[PDB]
Amino acid sequence: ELDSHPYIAKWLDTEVVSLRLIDERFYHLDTCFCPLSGGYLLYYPPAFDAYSNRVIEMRIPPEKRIIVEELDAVNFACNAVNVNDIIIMNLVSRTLKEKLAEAGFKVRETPLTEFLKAGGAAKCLTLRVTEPILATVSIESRVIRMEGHLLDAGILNQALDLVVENSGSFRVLNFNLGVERNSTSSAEVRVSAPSHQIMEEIMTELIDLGAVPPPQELCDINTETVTQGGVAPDDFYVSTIYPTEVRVNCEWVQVTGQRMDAAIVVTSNPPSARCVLLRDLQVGDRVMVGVEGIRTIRVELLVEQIAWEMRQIRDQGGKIVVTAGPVVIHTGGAQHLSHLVREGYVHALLGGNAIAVHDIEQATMGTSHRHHLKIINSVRRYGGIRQAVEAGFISKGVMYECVKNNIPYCLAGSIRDDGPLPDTEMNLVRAQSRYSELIQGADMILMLSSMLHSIGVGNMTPSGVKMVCVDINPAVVTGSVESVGVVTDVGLFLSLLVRQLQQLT
Amino acid sequence: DDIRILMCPPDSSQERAVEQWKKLHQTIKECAIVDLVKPAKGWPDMVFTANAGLVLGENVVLSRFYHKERQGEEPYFKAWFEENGFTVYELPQDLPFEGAGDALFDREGRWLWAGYGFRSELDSHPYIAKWLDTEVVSLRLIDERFYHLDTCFCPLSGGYLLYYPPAFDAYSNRVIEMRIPPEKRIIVEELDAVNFACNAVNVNDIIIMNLVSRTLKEKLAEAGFKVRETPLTEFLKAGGAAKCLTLRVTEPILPDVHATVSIESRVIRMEGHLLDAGILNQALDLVVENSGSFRVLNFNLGVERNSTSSAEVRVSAPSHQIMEEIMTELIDLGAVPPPQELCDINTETVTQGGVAPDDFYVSTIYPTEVRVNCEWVQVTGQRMDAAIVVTSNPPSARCVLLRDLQVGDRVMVGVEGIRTISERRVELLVEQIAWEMRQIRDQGGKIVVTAGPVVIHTGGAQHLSHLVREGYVHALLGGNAIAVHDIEQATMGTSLGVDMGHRHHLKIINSVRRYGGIRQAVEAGFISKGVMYECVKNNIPYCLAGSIRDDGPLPDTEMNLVRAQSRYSELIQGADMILMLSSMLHSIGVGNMTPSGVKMVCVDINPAVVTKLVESVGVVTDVGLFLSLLVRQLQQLTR
Amino acid sequence: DLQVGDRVMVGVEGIRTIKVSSERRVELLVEQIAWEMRQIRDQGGKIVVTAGPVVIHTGGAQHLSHLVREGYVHALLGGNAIAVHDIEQATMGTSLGHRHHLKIINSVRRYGGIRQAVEAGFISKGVMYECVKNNIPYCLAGSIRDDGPLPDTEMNLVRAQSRYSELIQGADMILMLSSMLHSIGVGNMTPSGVKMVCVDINPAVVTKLSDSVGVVTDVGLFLSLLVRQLQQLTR
Amino acid sequence: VRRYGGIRQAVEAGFISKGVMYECVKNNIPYCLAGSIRDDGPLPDTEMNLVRAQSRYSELIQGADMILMLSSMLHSIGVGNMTPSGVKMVCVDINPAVVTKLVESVGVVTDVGLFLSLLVRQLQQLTRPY
Repeated sequence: ELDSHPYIAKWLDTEVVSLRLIDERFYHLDTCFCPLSGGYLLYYPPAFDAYSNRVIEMRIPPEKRIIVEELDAVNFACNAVNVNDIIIMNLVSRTLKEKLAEAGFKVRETPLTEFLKAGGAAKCLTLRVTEPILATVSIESRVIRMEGHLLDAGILNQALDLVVENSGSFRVLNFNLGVERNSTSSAEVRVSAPSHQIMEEIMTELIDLGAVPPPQELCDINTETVTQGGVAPDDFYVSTIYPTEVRVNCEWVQVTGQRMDAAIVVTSNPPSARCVLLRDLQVGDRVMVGVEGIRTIRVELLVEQIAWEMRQIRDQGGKIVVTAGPVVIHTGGAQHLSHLVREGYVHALLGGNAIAVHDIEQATMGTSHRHHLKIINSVRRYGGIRQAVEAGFISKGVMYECVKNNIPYCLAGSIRDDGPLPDTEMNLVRAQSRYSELIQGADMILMLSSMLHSIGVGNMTPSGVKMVCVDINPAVVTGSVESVGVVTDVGLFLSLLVRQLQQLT
Repeated sequence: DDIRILMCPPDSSQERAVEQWKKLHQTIKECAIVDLVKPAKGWPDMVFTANAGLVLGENVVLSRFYHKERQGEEPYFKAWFEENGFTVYELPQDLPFEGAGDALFDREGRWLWAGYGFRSELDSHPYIAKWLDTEVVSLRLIDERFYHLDTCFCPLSGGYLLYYPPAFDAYSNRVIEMRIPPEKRIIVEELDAVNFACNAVNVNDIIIMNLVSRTLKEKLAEAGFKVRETPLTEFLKAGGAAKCLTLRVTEPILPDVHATVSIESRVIRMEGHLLDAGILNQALDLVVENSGSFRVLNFNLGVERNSTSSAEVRVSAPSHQIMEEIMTELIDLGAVPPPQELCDINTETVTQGGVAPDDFYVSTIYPTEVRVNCEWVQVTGQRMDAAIVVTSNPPSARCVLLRDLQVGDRVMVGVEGIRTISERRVELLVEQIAWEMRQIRDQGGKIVVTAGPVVIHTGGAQHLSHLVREGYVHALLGGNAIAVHDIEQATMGTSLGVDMGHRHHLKIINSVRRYGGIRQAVEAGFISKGVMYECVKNNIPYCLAGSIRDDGPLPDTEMNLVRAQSRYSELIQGADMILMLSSMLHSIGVGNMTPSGVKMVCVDINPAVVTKLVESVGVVTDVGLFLSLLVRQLQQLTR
Repeated sequence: DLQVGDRVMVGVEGIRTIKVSSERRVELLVEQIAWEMRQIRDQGGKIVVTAGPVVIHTGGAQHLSHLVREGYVHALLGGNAIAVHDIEQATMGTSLGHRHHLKIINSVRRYGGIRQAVEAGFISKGVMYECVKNNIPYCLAGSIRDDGPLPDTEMNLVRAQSRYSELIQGADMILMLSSMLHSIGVGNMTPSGVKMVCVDINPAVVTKLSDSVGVVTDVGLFLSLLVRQLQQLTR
Repeated sequence: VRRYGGIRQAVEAGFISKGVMYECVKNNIPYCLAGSIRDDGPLPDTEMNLVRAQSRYSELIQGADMILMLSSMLHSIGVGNMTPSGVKMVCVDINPAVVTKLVESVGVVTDVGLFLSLLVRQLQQLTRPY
């Protein structure tokens, strides 16, 4: 256990450098690790996680590192007994012996295979009692509390799994149980991490879904000002989707314009804080740093539930935006999506070049390297689709129904785009700006089969919104709490949805 | 001896709301006496009087709201009840019940339907039953749209039941169907259901409801009901309709009726790593998903860093056999009864050959002990999907297949007395599996391989043959197809009419039939190499199970599948690992025959087809690639 | 089956032969298949259906039951699993944890078979119920995975193959509700000229030749569409 | 990487010591990063104007004899739309429907990392008689 390492140092007045073992075959340090004299280290890197390997490499120069191949490692080559000039080990590779001889060590091999059949080689059979004397600990310790139904949800298990997988340790204090489901039972846990940076990293993921510091230990937040334009301080806090409050001047400030993968900029005289993209960051902006002071907070039945939710939100609830791809057209879904636009179920459209050319082809030429260039060229002639709708060339379809009922749409470009329609942006910074604009204030977003595209749109969306993602593969099914995904054909989903919303309101 | 109904007036939208309440007020005024209660400012949802409580005769059970938003109405309603001579009963502050919205009497008065699942508690149904002295039939609501019983359930006079089955789980539907005959069921279609058609008031033959489909109204009229529609959409905006806006105070009394409850309550204890693994959470989810309820009594933690935790849970279930199912599912995860409640196991004698008494316990994969004659007896021959037969004179307990049950055997019954004691970077799983196989091979342990024709099609014949040579295969379970494909690739250098209904298949099969089996065909130098060759040469027991697809079977292929299942269980015994390289059907059967202690390696290229109840490891790759990597890694333990 | 002294043709001399989709396209294929089925039913034509438990898992029990009821199914080829799951859905309204399976099997074993359990009022609905009621020949081939089995499932597979070949004889169409093992075995038993309808949600539609038609949808959804379209050549 | 102002600068400073981009900068191999609506942050190198990116793609594709397409479905169709017929197209993926590109083009249905490992091994067995 990591929590044993502070004891060791305290009892021995020594420094303890912690390494996390990840390989079940080498559960003992002396089965994959052998410090040698002359600054040489014989070890098997795959037995340690990325952080521990980084520590080892930071401490040992490349001229001093002896990596073993997998064959040696599985033969317990590192389980070797070392006298200042002698290294005693089991049978090892000839190439390993040559590298070992390159250092001032002379290899003496002896068979211990019978013990290797029980987990130990030569080093396991010894304990060095004369260790030389030629107290420090890297571990960081904290107790945190989480207020939620820890039993009626996987809150503790997901938290502790996060801790361990991020190369930390934990200890659950006494569980305080409530009288009833209304009295939430909550507990505080000790969280340890070998590095300051790893403690910080654990805390960010841990800070998500509550995990507040004890009431007495911290009500401040740290910030650093932006010195380079379009850059951020190295330790800038990375924002998540979930709603966040930050403690500025001992007061809680809600962050405006919440988006994931952004920086949090705080102003003092106007005490608010806002999310800002790295590229949009201006010089002299104060970006939050560290983790201190932040706090958070079925065949067809699924279609029935989504339809009920759509009826709910349609009654003057909030903007509904639909992200569409050409798969919507390929599967016979043009008319149903158009009907959704007509009946006021679609308040904005996010798509691309392909879906527009395919919809307009289905409307103009039927047919329930191709003709598209003829269609694309025709649309280029009018200078855009809206103009093409005002003329008698496009009378029906998804784009037609969006233009007539005046639904805002944005066609983001892609490297795959065939000579683009005039409406397609093709400058992707402008496209992201318009995308975030059109997403504003939405309560539900229909995501119709564009995994790269839908994930890109979702990352732009705040946490509170409920999302439906449809594809025939479980690949384009990302998720989050509010949002459920469908494994049907997007055209079938649209047909069922239009039917269920029909005669209902 | 009359009909009395309590209502409450609502003191852009709101104008229509007032009018609609008045419209409803008079309609019920035409059929019954309408008592009013004074509204309160700050409690607008007080108009839904059905949630005030539940009245039978002179006793009223005041409602205990689940959420805080409507709890403030509880006192004022209580006041009304006390002012009119009712004996008010209150539930524990922890025990929610939302009144006549979740408890509807059968119109004849035989029993009370009561819902649980969202806002009302199962553990409250005994309280209601005792306090009103009536029978309570428990139904679990599963649809969040209908979180109240009176939005999907409407008992009508004449023995009729107007309800929406999709709002109930399978058990509740079974109960409803058991009690109400099909001629008396008026199923509601979904469109009506979402418009609260079941939120209807029925006096004698009159049914007062909001606006519904013509088809539902005609279906109602055929049964003899006269529908009176009134607009209530404003209240529909608040999840209320005609039934919600009323509370019937004069309910019929059948003096022959007393309190009755099907609910069973039990306490269980769970010791162990309930914090990390999340076993306690899995237990509670198991309870709820099987239509039960719980209250965690004691969570006692052992030593506070990483020691074992122990806990007490009260488990309630609406049916005895729902308790049985819940208890089996819990017992698979420890869950012993409290030490003072420990009973022994009950048995029943076998009257029909190869048939068991219905209440017999179904065995699982996990090793079990049963308490026979006040002693813990370890169960022998552990297999899932079997019966446990106990002997009295010596202390034994064994798992036996249903067909093997002999007359006069004592088979366990009930639940009392039982305890349970495409992806890449595959090479990491291959390293772990190779090391574990080396461990099991060095010490004296059986490794069994179940193979299918995919082994040959993907180029794995030679590697599996090497595995057989180096003593890694102690039994082989396969079928006709893999044997004919292996021998075809060995003889003609091609399986499935291509490089390893073609004619090579039949020619190979025909030759092997000429020799009378594969062993003879090996002795006459006809099969010189392959998986079957190495099995015969190094004398590894194999069993080729038949299939309905089998082409003119090889003499070795067992076409009697009871014999094949017996032989499969024989070869599987004492195994430490099972390498499963085949289709599911073969692998699922071999798994159904193996106990939990055995290590399972399941390899297949379908990502969804790698599903096995960690003790089992699954890989989603090409089986030939897995075999090549495994052979290489196992050599690195010899080279 | 070769008996001693039989003269078997040899060589090549003297022998001659007179011989996942979108729901939009699925409904067109279903229209074509439904029309062919109506044509074959309106004459004295035989339709044989091979079913697997997937029919039950996807909510297709009711639709297959309707097809058997309305005379579209003249023989049923299946196994232990499909029968136990059909009977479980009929009795308890669910299917597939494992416990409910054995109790059903035990119950059926107590009656000694599906027919006994039908006349004794234990099975009131389902595919097996409609087969027993409407006198449809069925054969349940055994598998090594079989629990129980049910008294009806033939655990000796030479006997089962014989019964399969018997039920296949007069066929004009074979509805394959894909059990890959079952579908390949029944296909190897069927001659040419017969129309093969193979339905699966997998690209397991490796169906050799048209002589037929394969569909890549949900088998329950396929059955729903087929029953809907067939109830339009009945109005 | 934005602070260093680009991938080349971050390599020349010593923040990027290994990798595909490191080897591309070191051996002076031209690369082009087309932008996407999903981009969480543009590397200074990522071209966010897709007409310029398409022009640069056609430039870098010119005179090519083979195109190894490694698990960019969106990119693979566009680059193929840019490529003439004479070039051999190697398209590798597990989907396997995105392997349907149409003897002058080869499609492979596997995991791209395994494909690369096997390719390096075979190219060793071909260019390492030493």
